Amino acid sequence: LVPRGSAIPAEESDQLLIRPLGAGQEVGRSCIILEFKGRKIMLDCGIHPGLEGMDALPYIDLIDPAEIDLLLISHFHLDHCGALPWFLQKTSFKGRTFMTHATKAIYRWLLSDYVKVMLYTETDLEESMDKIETINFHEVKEVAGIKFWCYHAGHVLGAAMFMIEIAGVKLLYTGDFSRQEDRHLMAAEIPNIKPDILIIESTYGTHIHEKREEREARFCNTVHDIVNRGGRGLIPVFALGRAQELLLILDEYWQNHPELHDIPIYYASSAVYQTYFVFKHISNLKSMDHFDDIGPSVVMASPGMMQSGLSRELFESWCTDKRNGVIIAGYCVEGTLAKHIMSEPEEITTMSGQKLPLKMSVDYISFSAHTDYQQTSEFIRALKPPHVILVHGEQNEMARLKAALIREYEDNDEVHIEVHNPRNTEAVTLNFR
Ligand SMILES: CC(=O)c1ccc(-c2cccc(NC(=O)CCc3cccc4c3[B-](O)(O)OC4)c2)cc1
Ligand SMILES: [Cl-]
Ligand SMILES: [Cl-]
Ligand SMILES: [Fe+3]
Ligand SMILES: [Fe+3]
Repeated sequence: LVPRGSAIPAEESDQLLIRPLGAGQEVGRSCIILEFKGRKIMLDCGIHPGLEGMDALPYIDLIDPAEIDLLLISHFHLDHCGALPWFLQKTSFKGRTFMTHATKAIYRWLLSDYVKVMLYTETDLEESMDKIETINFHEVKEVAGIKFWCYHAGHVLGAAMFMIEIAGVKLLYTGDFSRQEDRHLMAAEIPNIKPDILIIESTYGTHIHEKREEREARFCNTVHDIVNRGGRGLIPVFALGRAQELLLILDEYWQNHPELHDIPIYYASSAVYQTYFVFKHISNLKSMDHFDDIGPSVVMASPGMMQSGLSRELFESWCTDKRNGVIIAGYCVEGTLAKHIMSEPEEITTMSGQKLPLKMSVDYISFSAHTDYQQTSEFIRALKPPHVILVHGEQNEMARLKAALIREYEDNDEVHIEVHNPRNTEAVTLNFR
């Protein structure tokens, strides 16, 4: 392949290798290796939310961490940076690590909360902070002959899509990205600089997102139904990011419905967000012991997939009463309670091992801010990369996305894009002249 940035006799070709260590045909523990002309790069370093202990890590044992020159972190979600203190403090890694300023500012407070609710300690987290360098958007940095820069990804505050250039070959990694304007976030940029290779998430496959006004209306109607029948409504969220969008939606709906003004809405969290929202109907809640659990009410609590913590405790307190209900707004990863209850089980198991009947209502209305097929198709068509590598999607979803994208470029005489869906540990190899 001739790099796009370029009849003369070609010299020898160089091989570029891409290998997922996590998020290959799965969602969770994003960690993708790039190898080219003696440079080695790691893209993201996450944990899997539906696995435990060392099982939740990417397959780092397949590389020599001392050989990695550069580690780029796309955004603050834990399936992209949750393994980072372990990688920085507990391996032979001695390379350079970058994230955007906002990502690092949130990451420090976020993983400390994660530890206090094991791969590493608070000491590991604080001792690894200085090993992380920051980068502004739209600025080139250079490490070991690798040039890189980032574009806005949408999705959450600070989220980046990294473009990488080595010896004239350019690769764009989306991280997680969204092309839908939020109430507080801009949409992801579409680079004018065209990459040879695109590594892109596959979270929603060939699904098309419901219109935002319709999802907001269904979300508000569901909450309204729950509190109107005397129920407590649980909204599990990751501590920061999408939660701020949901709170703005609810606060606006409450202001427009005076018959709801005596019903409280609690945001149970644990602030530079606004540095980088003064609600009229929402109250801050510090812990379960600070909460008068009076019905009816709305409580937005972490974690988003209810694996443990306050959202799990409230779920177990509330699940046996049909008046109550839970509204799940995130992507539900395999192995989590939030995913498990999608099958409508008759009973659930508490953290303490007791069986309880599941009578509260369960509704799924996604606001997870990922790309859908229409957004992903448009993005790829604007860039026309000769090679597209799908990551970060469940196996069936990713296989359908691959098949649909291949069908889009069969009769195209300008370019015949190749689409790859590697399993974890499987290499994609590409030769450049
Ligand atoms: C034991 C316990 O208490 C606990 C265990 C694991 C976690 C944990 C781990 C990974 C991801 C997450 N959750 C997030 O990072 C929030 C964003 C999220 C969540 C689910 C799926 C996806 C994303 B996405 O936007 O980035 O892409 C796919 C949570 C949190 C708490
Ligand atoms: Cl070179
Ligand atoms: Cl191999
Ligand atoms: Fe994310
Ligand atoms: Fe993700």
